[PDB]
Amino acid sequence: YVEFEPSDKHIKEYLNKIQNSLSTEWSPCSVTCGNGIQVRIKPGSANKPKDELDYANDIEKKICKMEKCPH
Repeated sequence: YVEFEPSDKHIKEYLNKIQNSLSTEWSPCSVTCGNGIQVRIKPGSANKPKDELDYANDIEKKICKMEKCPH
């Protein structure tokens, strides 16, 4: 059945997009309406080089729900 959860592919594409503002603060939501993702660098991973961040272990993720998308 349809998953209705964000995929890791979407999340990885979002990470490329905001790579220059990515930090230990929660990012903006990846969409402006509907469901997206927010990401941040894990607390105890702030010391790691940017090119050595493990997707699963060094990046935190959460779902964000924005206002409904208009027509």
